[PDB]
Amino acid sequence: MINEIEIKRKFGRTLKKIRTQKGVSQEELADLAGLHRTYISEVERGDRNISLINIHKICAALDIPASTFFRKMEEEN
Amino acid sequence: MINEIEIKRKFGRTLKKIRTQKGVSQEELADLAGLHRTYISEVERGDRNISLINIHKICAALDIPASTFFRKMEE
Repeated sequence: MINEIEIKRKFGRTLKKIRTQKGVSQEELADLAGLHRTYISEVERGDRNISLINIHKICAALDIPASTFFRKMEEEN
Repeated sequence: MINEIEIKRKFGRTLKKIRTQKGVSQEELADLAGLHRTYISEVERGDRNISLINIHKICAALDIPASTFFRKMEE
């Protein structure tokens, strides 16, 4: 059975980890991706229905391929 | 920075390619992923901005990791 909350929260945990590893603040990431900082923060908590376009804007801003983002998500405990 | 129409169209083309490679019709993918056929068709055409949840469902239905799906999309 699909757990929408866990899927979203796992995405957000992975974003926070990658962003923080890269030394980028939420505000910086928001600016680079053309998104609101409140929205970045919400995504990091799994509050948003993040979709393909914003996934790619965020990954582009962090200079990481989406495949690598999802591989890290998949490798999480 | 990304071009949004290109991303949506490239995802849709990649989905059609993987599904067809695996011998799965749009109707069967809808059945397996718990989505409507029309939605699958729209996604394949690049007319939707597919959600993380539905990416997950489609990839699971096709027995492909999302990372691998996106690696193919990135080719």
